[PDB]
Amino acid sequence: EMEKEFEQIDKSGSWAAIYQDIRHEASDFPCRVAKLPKNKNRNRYRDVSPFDHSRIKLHQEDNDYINASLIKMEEAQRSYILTQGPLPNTCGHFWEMVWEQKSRGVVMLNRVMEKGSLKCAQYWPQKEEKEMIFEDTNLKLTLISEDIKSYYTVRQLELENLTTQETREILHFHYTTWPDFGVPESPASFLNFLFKVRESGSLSPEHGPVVVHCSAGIGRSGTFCLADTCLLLMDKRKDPSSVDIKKVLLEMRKFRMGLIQTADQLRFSYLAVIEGAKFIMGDSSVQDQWKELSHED
Ligand SMILES: O=P(O)(O)C(F)(F)c1ccc(CCCCc2ccc(C(F)(F)P(=O)(O)O)cc2)cc1
Repeated sequence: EMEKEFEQIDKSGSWAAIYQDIRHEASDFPCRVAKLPKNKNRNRYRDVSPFDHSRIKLHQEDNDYINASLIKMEEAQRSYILTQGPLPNTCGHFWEMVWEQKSRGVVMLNRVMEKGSLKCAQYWPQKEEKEMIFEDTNLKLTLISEDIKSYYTVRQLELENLTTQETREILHFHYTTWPDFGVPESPASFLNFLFKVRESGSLSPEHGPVVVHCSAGIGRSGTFCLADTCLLLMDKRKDPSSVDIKKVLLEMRKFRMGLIQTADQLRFSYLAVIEGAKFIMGDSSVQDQWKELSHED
């Protein structure tokens, strides 16, 4: 069973060794476009770039580049777009991507300001009477409402293509207490949040891929997507213990570099998937238990 393996690794203190094996076996593909001198100011970090083969292209004749990758999980039957936290000059690009890809939801796992340094730009309106307009991409964003919780906030936003005047409702899921290179507080808090995104219907195949991002778009976002995909797999092959988390992660890194940034986030991923498995195979009360333990109120 999954628990026995998790316990064996914990006992021998091998999480750092497993994580290191992952970095060494991980795919390596070119990122030429990301490295073009003209795209230098479109990347938040120097050594974090989307692979050329899976990068998301903007539908604009000028510069189609944005630091975002399309993670397509064939067997699990789900796609996610992982991107960095928008910079002061790429907020228009960010929303242009949401529109063109037809995304229904956006998942933010970092904070605009963490420990002083600006870890991300304020790309969505904080007050309803203050809509935002992105002149470069000709888009309008309005805060329709928001439900604030102890560790996460869900916002309803209206995105409008000012060119065609078409309107779309975007759901914003902001996890506010997940530190850089850190982990969520308990599997219950994480899963409670993950299931909030699921039930909203934002991850449905009827919509474009959900856009997920943290600061660099690989650590926290990698953890969120790995857990979701694994819970998806062990509900599909109805033989959960066959799902090899390490292999799933390596499959994901084929689409974007450095997913999961610490040995501890890897361990958490196992903890979250194991705890989440309870639901996937029977228990229809553990969800309330998670909401209970999460202390979202
Ligand atoms: O000479 P200097 O020291 O100034 C420097 F240039 F070498 C220099 C270059 C690059 C970096 C930052 C590298 C990316 C960090 C990053 C990765 C992951 C996460 C996250 F894991 F946290 P995530 O959850 O947002 O993905 C956040 C940030 C630092 C310093």
